[PDB]
Amino acid sequence: MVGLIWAQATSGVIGRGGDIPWRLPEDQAHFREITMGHTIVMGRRTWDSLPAKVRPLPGRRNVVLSRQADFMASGAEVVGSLEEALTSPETWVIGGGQVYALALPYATRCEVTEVDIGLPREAGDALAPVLDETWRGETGEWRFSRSGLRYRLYSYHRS
Ligand SMILES: NC(=O)C1=CN([C@@H]2O[C@H](COP(=O)(O)OP(=O)(O)OC[C@H]3O[C@@H](n4cnc5c(N)ncnc54)[C@H](OP(=O)(O)O)[C@@H]3O)[C@@H](O)[C@H]2O)C=CC1
Ligand SMILES: Nc1nc(=O)c2c([nH]1)NCC(CNc1ccc(C(=O)N[C@@H](CCC(=O)O)C(=O)O)cc1)=N2
Ligand SMILES: [Co+2]
Ligand SMILES: [Co+2]
Repeated sequence: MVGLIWAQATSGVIGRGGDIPWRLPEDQAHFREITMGHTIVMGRRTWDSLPAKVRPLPGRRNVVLSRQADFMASGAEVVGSLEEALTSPETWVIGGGQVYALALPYATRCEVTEVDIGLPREAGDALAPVLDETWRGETGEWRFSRSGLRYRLYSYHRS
């Protein structure tokens, strides 16, 4: 099982300036619940974006994809191809834009948080992958985050 998990603006933006232009504590808690105990696979830029406090993210096998053969990520495994990272029964791809796109053909689940923020797409933004016909979607209801933004969770799946 390979799943992707991400939060996006309605426009599809997931990242800007190497970070994320919002933070929803309820969404991060959901992220922790879904990924805890499992493999998480991330691009090197997303590793760099993790707060030092949660590098590596606890209770998870942290795997970092990089083309730098000697890149070191303390507490993580650094691999040079995505296939090396897919050995565990449940693997969660946690971004960013490049690695979501690379992982999508392997994926059967996407856990998507849509954030009700009006953020037009800009050059250099990281974007959510596009989910075609093969994906079946189940939406939840809109919720209010203590951060002030509304959000809702989509669970997409395919065989
Ligand atoms: N909203 C959300 O839910 C999330 C948002 N984000 C945001 O996304 C942005 C980062 O996404 P992005 O810029 O797309 O970068 P990624 O996080 O996708 O990492 C890109 C890097 O991964 C490595 N990589 C990519 N493809 C390959 C490959 N085929 N083989 C080997 N290594 C590879 C390279 O590392 P190297 O350069 O070391 O070779 C490349 O520079 C940040 O803004 C981050 O905050 C991230 C995760 C979730
Ligand atoms: N749905 C989703 N939202 C995100 O914000 C998100 C995502 N997916 N995938 C990757 C990603 C990259 N950034 C980050 C940043 C911080 C933490 C973090 O601190 N996580 C703690 C949260 C614990 C909690 O809040 O209860 C963890 O232990 O997972 C995780 C991912 N962020
Ligand atoms: Co689990
Ligand atoms: Co269903």
